[PDB]
Amino acid sequence: MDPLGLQDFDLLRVIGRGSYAKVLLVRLKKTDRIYAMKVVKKELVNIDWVQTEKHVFEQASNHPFLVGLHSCFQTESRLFFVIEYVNGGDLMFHMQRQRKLPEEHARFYSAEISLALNYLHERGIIYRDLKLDNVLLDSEGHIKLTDYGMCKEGLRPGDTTSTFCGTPNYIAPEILRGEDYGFSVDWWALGVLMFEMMAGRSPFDTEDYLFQVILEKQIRIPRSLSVKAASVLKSFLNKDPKERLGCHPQTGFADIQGHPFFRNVDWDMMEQKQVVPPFKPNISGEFGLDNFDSQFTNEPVQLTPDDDDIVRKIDQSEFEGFEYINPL
Ligand SMILES: Nc1ncnc2c1ncn2[C@@H]1O[C@H](COP(=O)(O)OP(=O)(O)OP(=O)(O)O)[C@@H](O)[C@H]1O
Repeated sequence: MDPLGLQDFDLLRVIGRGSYAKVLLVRLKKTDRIYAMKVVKKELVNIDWVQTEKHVFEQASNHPFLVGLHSCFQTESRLFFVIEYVNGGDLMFHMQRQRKLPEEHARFYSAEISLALNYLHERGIIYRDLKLDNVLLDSEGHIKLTDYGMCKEGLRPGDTTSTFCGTPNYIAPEILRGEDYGFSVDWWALGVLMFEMMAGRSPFDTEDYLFQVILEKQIRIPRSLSVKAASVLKSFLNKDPKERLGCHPQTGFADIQGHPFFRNVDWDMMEQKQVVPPFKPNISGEFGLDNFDSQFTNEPVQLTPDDDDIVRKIDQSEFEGFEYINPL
């Protein structure tokens, strides 16, 4: 009946690695439930990467299309975030096989993404890293936004922020112009993503040049796309934030829903997960491990032994209060 620690988990598999986290599939023994667990060595964060992740995960959790936080704990060397295991692959891989999605399919995904982004936004958070490989699919085919490492988390009314970041292909013109910006940059990114889903290529097709393309060149809509598909791509991919779909100060989200491209969507049904996804993820392997790279799943299921020369220099006071258990 004590607060959670490593001791309470079976390590099942290594499933992922990013710049910060080693990501493992784990099982909470006493409940037999499985989770992903992000393992971040303290030597990486000895700054407030930590608080932002923790808050975003929290502010999220229990929303249908965002990866939620089960619990956080620490050891002497590491932080651990225990989170929902999402095992249906990701839009990236999915675009590779499909090459190009039907407009109906892209509508479904962009609806679920839109709901997720709006929800984030109404809690003062700019996602800032929407891209195909940050849209996971759960086992049933519903999306979940992942990777909150880029998020900004404290935007009150209009209020703005300033940091140049994001993934090159998805970076809004505001940011590229070095403007102050709000939520607008997420809707731009959704435009790029939707274009990718329906056209099967980036709308931008040297990183210095890419930024020149984004800023100064007209976007070519592929001729085979419906009028509604063209309209919505043109609206989200407006270079002017003020004029961009979803970006109007008070009715942003309302406009998105009211856009003809979306006329078929029952938003309340979508938000409740009562729309049947257009695609059912294949779940092969134990716990669907086959949807993860084998370079990860073939790793030994362990944490790398600590190194005292490093571990002794960690200021442990920096992580007081890290511990968390969700309140559901
Ligand atoms: N909730 C999850 N369920 C299943 N797999 C996940 C989950 N979160 C992350 N992964 C796997 O782990 C990989 C690395 O996670 P992520 O990209 O979030 O790492 P990070 O180090 O936190 O972020 P960054 O690399 O952006 O700094 C993901 O691409 C994904 O394959």
